Amino acid sequence: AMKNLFLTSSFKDVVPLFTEFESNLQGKTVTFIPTASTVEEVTFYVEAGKKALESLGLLVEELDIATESLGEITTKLRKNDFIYVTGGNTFFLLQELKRTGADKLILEEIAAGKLYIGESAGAVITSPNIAYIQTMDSTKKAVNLTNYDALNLVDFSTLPHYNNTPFKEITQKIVTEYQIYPISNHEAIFIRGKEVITKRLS
Repeated sequence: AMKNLFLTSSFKDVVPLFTEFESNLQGKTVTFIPTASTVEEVTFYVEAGKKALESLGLLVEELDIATESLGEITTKLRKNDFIYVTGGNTFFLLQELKRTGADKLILEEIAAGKLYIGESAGAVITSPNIAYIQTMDSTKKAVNLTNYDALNLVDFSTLPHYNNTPFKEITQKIVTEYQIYPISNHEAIFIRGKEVITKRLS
Protein backbone atom coordinates (compact mmCIF):
# COMPACT_ATOMS: atom_id res chain seq x y z
CA ALA A 1 0.00 0.00 0.00
CA MET A 2 2.30 2.72 1.28
CA LYS A 3 5.98 2.83 0.34
CA ASN A 4 8.38 5.14 2.17
CA LEU A 5 12.01 4.27 1.42
CA PHE A 6 15.34 6.06 1.69
CA LEU A 7 18.06 4.24 -0.27
CA THR A 8 21.76 5.03 0.04
CA SER A 9 25.26 3.65 -0.65
CA SER A 10 26.62 5.11 2.57
CA PHE A 11 24.27 6.55 5.17
CA LYS A 12 27.03 8.50 6.90
CA ASP A 13 27.73 10.34 3.63
CA VAL A 14 24.15 11.55 3.11
CA VAL A 15 22.84 12.44 6.57
CA PRO A 16 21.60 15.87 5.43
CA LEU A 17 19.61 14.24 2.61
CA PHE A 18 17.95 12.07 5.23
CA THR A 19 16.99 15.06 7.39
CA GLU A 20 15.61 16.71 4.24
CA PHE A 21 13.62 13.51 3.59
CA GLU A 22 12.17 13.07 7.11
CA SER A 23 11.32 15.66 9.84
CA ASN A 24 10.83 15.66 13.64
CA LEU A 25 13.25 12.83 14.27
CA GLN A 26 13.95 13.53 17.95
CA GLY A 27 12.88 10.63 20.15
CA LYS A 28 11.76 8.37 17.31
CA THR A 29 12.97 4.78 17.36
CA VAL A 30 14.82 2.70 14.78
CA THR A 31 15.01 -1.07 14.31
CA PHE A 32 18.67 -1.25 13.25
CA ILE A 33 19.56 -4.45 11.35
CA PRO A 34 23.33 -5.04 10.94
CA THR A 35 22.95 -8.67 9.79
CA ALA A 36 24.54 -8.16 6.35
CA SER A 37 27.70 -6.87 8.02
CA THR A 38 28.17 -9.82 10.38
CA VAL A 39 29.96 -11.94 7.76
CA GLU A 40 32.07 -9.04 6.49
CA GLU A 41 35.65 -8.35 7.50
CA VAL A 42 35.71 -4.55 7.19
CA THR A 43 32.66 -2.83 8.67
CA PHE A 44 33.27 0.86 9.49
CA TYR A 45 29.90 1.77 7.97
CA VAL A 46 27.98 0.02 10.75
CA GLU A 47 29.07 2.23 13.64
CA ALA A 48 29.28 5.28 11.39
CA GLY A 49 25.63 4.80 10.48
CA LYS A 50 24.55 4.07 14.05
CA LYS A 51 26.30 7.14 15.44
CA ALA A 52 24.84 9.26 12.63
CA LEU A 53 21.32 8.14 13.55
CA GLU A 54 22.04 8.88 17.22
CA SER A 55 23.32 12.36 16.32
CA LEU A 56 19.85 13.07 14.92
CA GLY A 57 18.21 12.23 18.24
CA LEU A 58 17.01 8.79 17.14
CA LEU A 59 16.83 5.87 19.57
CA VAL A 60 18.58 2.93 17.94
CA GLU A 61 17.53 -0.63 18.78
CA GLU A 62 19.57 -3.48 17.31
CA LEU A 63 17.92 -6.52 15.72
CA ASP A 64 20.11 -9.27 14.26
CA ILE A 65 17.83 -11.40 12.09
CA ALA A 66 20.47 -14.14 12.11
CA THR A 67 20.27 -14.78 15.86
CA GLU A 68 16.99 -13.53 17.35
CA SER A 69 13.67 -15.38 17.74
CA LEU A 70 10.77 -14.58 15.41
CA GLY A 71 9.00 -13.25 18.49
CA GLU A 72 11.65 -10.58 18.96
CA ILE A 73 11.86 -9.86 15.23
CA THR A 74 8.09 -9.43 14.99
CA THR A 75 7.90 -7.28 18.12
CA LYS A 76 10.74 -4.88 17.29
CA LEU A 77 9.64 -4.43 13.69
CA ARG A 78 6.13 -3.59 14.91
CA LYS A 79 7.15 -1.35 17.80
CA ASN A 80 9.74 0.98 16.30
CA ASP A 81 9.12 3.89 13.96
CA PHE A 82 11.76 3.16 11.33
CA ILE A 83 13.58 0.16 9.88
CA TYR A 84 17.28 0.57 9.00
CA VAL A 85 19.34 -2.08 7.22
CA THR A 86 23.13 -1.67 7.17
CA GLY A 87 25.42 -2.56 4.30
CA GLY A 88 27.32 -5.84 4.15
CA ASN A 89 26.88 -9.08 2.23
CA THR A 90 23.57 -8.85 0.36
CA PHE A 91 23.27 -12.62 -0.07
CA PHE A 92 23.70 -13.38 3.63
CA LEU A 93 21.19 -10.63 4.46
CA LEU A 94 18.56 -11.98 2.06
CA GLN A 95 19.25 -15.52 3.22
CA GLU A 96 18.54 -14.66 6.85
CA LEU A 97 15.47 -12.57 6.01
CA LYS A 98 13.99 -15.47 4.03
CA ARG A 99 14.95 -18.14 6.59
CA THR A 100 13.02 -16.35 9.33
CA GLY A 101 10.18 -15.17 7.13
CA ALA A 102 11.12 -11.62 8.17
CA ASP A 103 11.18 -10.44 4.57
CA LYS A 104 7.40 -10.70 4.90
CA LEU A 105 7.28 -8.74 8.17
CA ILE A 106 9.32 -5.92 6.64
CA LEU A 107 7.03 -5.69 3.62
CA GLU A 108 3.96 -5.56 5.88
CA GLU A 109 5.42 -2.74 7.97
CA ILE A 110 6.37 -0.75 4.87
CA ALA A 111 2.86 -1.25 3.49
CA ALA A 112 1.51 0.15 6.77
CA GLY A 113 3.59 3.31 6.30
CA LYS A 114 6.82 2.50 8.14
CA LEU A 115 9.97 4.20 6.82
CA TYR A 116 12.61 1.81 5.46
CA ILE A 117 16.23 2.99 5.27
CA GLY A 118 18.40 0.73 3.13
CA GLU A 119 22.17 1.09 2.92
CA SER A 120 24.05 -0.69 0.12
CA ALA A 121 23.05 -4.35 0.67
CA GLY A 122 19.93 -2.96 2.38
CA ALA A 123 19.12 -1.01 -0.78
CA VAL A 124 19.96 -3.88 -3.11
CA ILE A 125 17.35 -6.16 -1.47
CA THR A 126 14.56 -3.73 -2.46
CA SER A 127 15.08 -4.88 -6.08
CA PRO A 128 13.27 -7.78 -7.74
CA ASN A 129 16.36 -10.02 -7.67
CA ILE A 130 19.89 -9.61 -6.30
CA ALA A 131 21.82 -11.78 -8.76
CA TYR A 132 23.32 -8.65 -10.33
CA ILE A 133 25.26 -7.86 -7.14
CA GLN A 134 27.23 -11.14 -7.09
CA THR A 135 30.47 -9.57 -8.39
CA MET A 136 30.47 -7.18 -5.42
CA ASP A 137 29.25 -9.49 -2.68
CA SER A 138 30.37 -13.13 -2.53
CA THR A 139 27.70 -15.86 -2.60
CA LYS A 140 30.09 -18.10 -0.64
CA LYS A 141 28.76 -16.46 2.51
CA ALA A 142 25.18 -17.58 1.87
CA VAL A 143 25.27 -21.38 1.77
CA ASN A 144 21.49 -21.84 2.07
CA LEU A 145 20.00 -19.17 -0.18
CA THR A 146 18.60 -20.96 -3.26
CA ASN A 147 16.71 -18.14 -4.98
CA TYR A 148 17.93 -14.57 -5.37
CA ASP A 149 14.44 -13.03 -5.66
CA ALA A 150 14.23 -10.19 -3.13
CA LEU A 151 11.72 -7.72 -1.64
CA ASN A 152 10.65 -6.50 -5.06
CA LEU A 153 9.54 -3.16 -3.60
CA VAL A 154 10.69 -1.29 -6.69
CA ASP A 155 11.01 -2.34 -10.30
CA PHE A 156 14.57 -1.02 -10.41
CA SER A 157 17.87 -2.55 -9.26
CA THR A 158 19.86 -0.17 -7.07
CA LEU A 159 23.60 -0.27 -7.70
CA PRO A 160 25.49 1.32 -4.80
CA HIS A 161 28.94 2.91 -4.79
CA TYR A 162 28.44 3.63 -8.52
CA ASN A 163 31.66 4.71 -10.23
CA ASN A 164 33.05 5.08 -6.70
CA THR A 165 36.44 3.59 -5.87
CA PRO A 166 37.04 0.79 -4.94
CA PHE A 167 33.98 -0.37 -6.90
CA LYS A 168 34.71 1.43 -10.17
CA GLU A 169 35.41 -1.54 -12.43
CA ILE A 170 32.87 -3.68 -10.56
CA THR A 171 29.97 -1.26 -10.97
CA GLN A 172 30.93 -0.50 -14.58
CA LYS A 173 30.82 -4.17 -15.53
CA ILE A 174 27.46 -4.60 -13.81
CA VAL A 175 25.85 -1.80 -15.83
CA THR A 176 27.15 -3.35 -19.05
CA GLU A 177 25.96 -6.86 -18.20
CA TYR A 178 22.56 -5.94 -16.77
CA GLN A 179 16.44 -1.69 -14.80
CA ILE A 180 19.71 -0.88 -13.03
CA TYR A 181 19.44 2.34 -10.99
CA PRO A 182 22.97 3.62 -10.25
CA ILE A 183 23.74 5.71 -7.13
CA SER A 184 27.10 7.01 -5.90
CA ASN A 185 28.29 7.36 -2.29
CA HIS A 186 26.85 10.87 -2.00
CA GLU A 187 23.52 10.13 -3.67
CA ALA A 188 20.30 8.93 -2.05
CA ILE A 189 16.98 7.84 -3.54
CA PHE A 190 13.87 9.36 -1.94
CA ILE A 191 10.84 7.11 -2.39
CA ARG A 192 7.34 8.19 -1.38
CA GLY A 193 4.86 5.90 -3.10
CA LYS A 194 5.26 6.34 -6.84
CA GLU A 195 7.39 9.46 -6.29
CA VAL A 196 11.04 8.46 -6.84
CA ILE A 197 13.72 11.15 -6.71
CA THR A 198 17.50 10.99 -6.71
CA LYS A 199 19.29 13.65 -4.67
CA ARG A 200 23.01 14.35 -4.43
CA LEU A 201 24.92 16.03 -1.63
CA SER A 202 27.51 18.43 -3.03
